Amino acid sequence: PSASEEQVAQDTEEVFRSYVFYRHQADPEMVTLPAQPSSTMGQVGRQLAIIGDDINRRYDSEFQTMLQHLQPTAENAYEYFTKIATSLFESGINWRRVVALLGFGYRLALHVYQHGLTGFLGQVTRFVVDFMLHHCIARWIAQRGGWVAALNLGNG
Repeated sequence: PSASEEQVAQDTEEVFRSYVFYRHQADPEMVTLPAQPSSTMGQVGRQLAIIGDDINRRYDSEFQTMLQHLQPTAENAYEYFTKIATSLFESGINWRRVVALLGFGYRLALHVYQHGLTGFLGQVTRFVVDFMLHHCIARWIAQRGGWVAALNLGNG
């Protein structure tokens, strides 16, 4: 329902913040220990970092190259995020692309901090939370069992 969709969207901050910490293992805001690491959503983000490292290296390389060609700053990051994220889902939603979105967010926050020296992980967290809510992705996850479904995506 609308409620379960909203619930997934409310859980995304914790998932993404855990995902980033485990994916990152120089950018200090990614080294900060995650809040509530052993919470269910913390564990979801941990698992998404594993499966992304296993199966999403092609997307990772793509986003690294895109951001090298772009050279986003805090001032234009939102415009690039929106167009790239939107294009990622134009042919539909699947778990591969949900993981890819998180990875794009990680790379965007990393690039912006490393070049402009202003914190940006919190801003990208909001970009990702809002994007999933506004582009039927939280709804799609809710229809498949909520974020806990990401504890059983296929990694061993």
